[PDB]
Amino acid sequence: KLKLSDWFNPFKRPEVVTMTKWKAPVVWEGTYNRAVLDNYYAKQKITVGLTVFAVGRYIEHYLEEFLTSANKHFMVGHPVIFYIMVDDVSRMPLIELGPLRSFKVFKIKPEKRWQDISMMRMKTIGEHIVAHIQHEVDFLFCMDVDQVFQDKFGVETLGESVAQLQAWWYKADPNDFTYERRKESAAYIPFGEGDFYYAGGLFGGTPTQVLNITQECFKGILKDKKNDIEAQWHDESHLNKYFLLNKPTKILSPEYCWDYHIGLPADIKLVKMSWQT
Ligand SMILES: O=c1ccn([C@@H]2O[C@H](COP(=O)(O)OP(=O)(O)O)[C@@H](O)[C@H]2O)c(=O)[nH]1
Ligand SMILES: [Mn+2]
Repeated sequence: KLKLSDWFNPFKRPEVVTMTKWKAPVVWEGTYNRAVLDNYYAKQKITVGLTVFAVGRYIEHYLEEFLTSANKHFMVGHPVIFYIMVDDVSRMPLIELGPLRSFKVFKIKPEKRWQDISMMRMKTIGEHIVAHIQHEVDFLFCMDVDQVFQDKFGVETLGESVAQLQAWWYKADPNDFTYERRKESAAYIPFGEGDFYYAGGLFGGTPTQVLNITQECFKGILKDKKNDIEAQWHDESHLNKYFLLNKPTKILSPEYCWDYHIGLPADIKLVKMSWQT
């Protein structure tokens, strides 16, 4: 019967925002107790999934590095299933997996625009959640293939609904975020409102919750297609709309998804994942 204080120490990081008004922890390096959590979740025999898509040139450029790194840093000490959606299985890189890692590969149709490739994920993930994932995992993360694990990315990140603070905006003012601002779009957020700017290529929660994230995001993607319109940052735009209405029970610091082009500020203590360079 886990308490927040059993594992979370917000005062270890006083220079940053460690909790939200709706009372969700923003998880920053130095704030979490991975050993206590590891013991608690292992006792419950939890299983964590991870979807990743790679279509076209993204297979040779990104997938090996994503999977190789995931194997060594993702939920170590816990059964993890990699869900790999590719258009061409014959180019799939062949990697040795360590203990408590397994996977299964699916063939997908390769969408024509790369914008649709990225946006179809929302449909595809939800179909998989219904078909199998709901039966297989207790928690699930969905991620861009053009990222790499740099260090441990563990059970401290688990919750009902998990969002990623986007690296370029965590410090910024809500009136400056790159939200979709055209009212003609489903992703629309008015000025004056919004809590954080979240990342498109990293989110998670229970299968139940991720089905809701994806279903609502794609409903708004479909609706935008029917008004001759396309959100600024596509699926990330709809994800931000969605998280404004349905607040995430957990937010991850930019340490969990850093862009090195920004440099390295004093805030970013130990990078767990960054963008492939
Ligand atoms: O040709 C493509 C285009 C996109 N993607 C997938 O769609 C995601 C989102 O695209 P991208 O990373 O290019 O978004 P960006 O990070 O540039 O905003 C990628 O991470 C891939 O998983 C892909 O596999 N092949
Ligand atoms: Mn990406």
